[PDB]
Amino acid sequence: SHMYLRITNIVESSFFTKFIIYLIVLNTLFMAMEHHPMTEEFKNVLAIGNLVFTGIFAIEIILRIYVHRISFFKDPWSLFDSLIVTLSLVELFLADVEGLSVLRSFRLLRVFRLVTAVPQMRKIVSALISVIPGMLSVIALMTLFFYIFAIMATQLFGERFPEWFGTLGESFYTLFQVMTLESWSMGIVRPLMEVYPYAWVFFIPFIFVVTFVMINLVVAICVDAMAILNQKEEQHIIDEVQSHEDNINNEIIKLREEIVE
Amino acid sequence: SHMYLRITNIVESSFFTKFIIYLIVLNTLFMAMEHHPMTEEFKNVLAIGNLVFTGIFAIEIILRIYVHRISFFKDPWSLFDSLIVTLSLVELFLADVEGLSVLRSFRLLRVFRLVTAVPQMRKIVSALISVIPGMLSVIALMTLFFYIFAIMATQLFGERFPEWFGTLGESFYTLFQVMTLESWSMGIVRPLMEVYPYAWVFFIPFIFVVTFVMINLVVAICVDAMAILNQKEEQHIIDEVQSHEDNINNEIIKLREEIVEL
Repeated sequence: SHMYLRITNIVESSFFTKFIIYLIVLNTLFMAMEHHPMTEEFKNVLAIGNLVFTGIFAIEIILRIYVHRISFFKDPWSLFDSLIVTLSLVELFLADVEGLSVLRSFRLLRVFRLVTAVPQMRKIVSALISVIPGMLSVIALMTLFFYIFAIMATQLFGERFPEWFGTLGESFYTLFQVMTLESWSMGIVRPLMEVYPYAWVFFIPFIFVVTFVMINLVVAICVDAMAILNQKEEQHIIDEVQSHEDNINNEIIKLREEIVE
Repeated sequence: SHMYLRITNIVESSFFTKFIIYLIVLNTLFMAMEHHPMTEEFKNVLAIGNLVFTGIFAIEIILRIYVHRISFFKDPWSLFDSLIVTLSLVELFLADVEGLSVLRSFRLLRVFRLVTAVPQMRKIVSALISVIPGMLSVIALMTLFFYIFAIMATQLFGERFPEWFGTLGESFYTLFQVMTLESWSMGIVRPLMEVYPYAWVFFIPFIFVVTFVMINLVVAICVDAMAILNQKEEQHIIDEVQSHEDNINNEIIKLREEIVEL
């Protein structure tokens, strides 16, 4: 009845969203302080207060899901929000067994709401993400190069040196260490060159290849930031050229009308 | 009368600005040539010299302020200079006590005038800082990312390892170490993989977040420079269009005068 109208104008009110933003900031400030060597009982009270906070989010998403049943599951930010609140609810009733603390690892996810609640942050995050579909090709190529050099390295240097290059699921990790140019000389290559004295032939071309890709992956973004200004400049030129086209045509019509007399 | 006139002559004189410049240079050299332990008495001599220098700037900060009354406080540079000289004279009153090592720092803070006094350096620094308004939103987003990952990182790795991640006031520092790529493998992550086997999942996407935003920040500055150059290139072409019209509209008027003959 009129209660539906009350929902319809208080749910979509600005004050409600503002109060939820203040409450999320208070959640993060409350959960913020925890020095680990503590041994004090308010830790338990922390979990107590955590319970209270969780309930509020639950009612909020119910009071968000009642308005839209169809349109709510487009606009994919609210889907991500519902997934976070859902996993926070799922941790609440069920504890872990032993040594499988994954469940507890879900209840730290609730920090990320600070991205998906403030609207200005959502706008600037969309403005950041808006470049990557015109850049996905180079990412696929660099992943392909990691796969190729990983399968070469894990069978060249695999009898000896088992912890770095032994399997494949850690040879990816060692090649990602060598990509960012951290300790590839005093900690990776020069101990290999005491056993396999031609190892540099594998790692010195690699430092070339990926780093070429990296600077090209910068320059593409620079081009994508300099397509817009050139289009606006083209439009500002076209406007004045059209105005000069508009200027002479009236006196062309004057030359037309000064024929009959 | 004569007095205010001659003060106005000496203040805006080009010799006096250069005199202040060479004074700050010589004070900076006089504090610069301190080889530290000295094994001698002459440090007292040096302290005597410091007294002299303070008094000179004291006279200078009286002298300017005799001229203007409102034209100074609508200038952030002379505010900054007056603040620095005031803090040094506050140190001149009180004592550098050994139980409180704060007050040496205000004495050392005198060096930053060597930027603000040279007008060319003021011009170049003001040319630098003209970019960062309008670049502030990305910096606010980066601060938000640090706060999120620090909260998320304290309560996972903080149970053991109490000196890299023991509280927020050092976990922030360790995440700033992992940001600028220095020793994140052989000093941070790989001695965490002896205990927690799945630690890489927290630190490898972090490198994919912050680094991305960083180069995006660089691209912002590049955009800005080209924009100013385009504000030249868009103008001049349009000006030639004006020179394209003013001739032809002359002879168009020639069609307006022949009709009386027709």
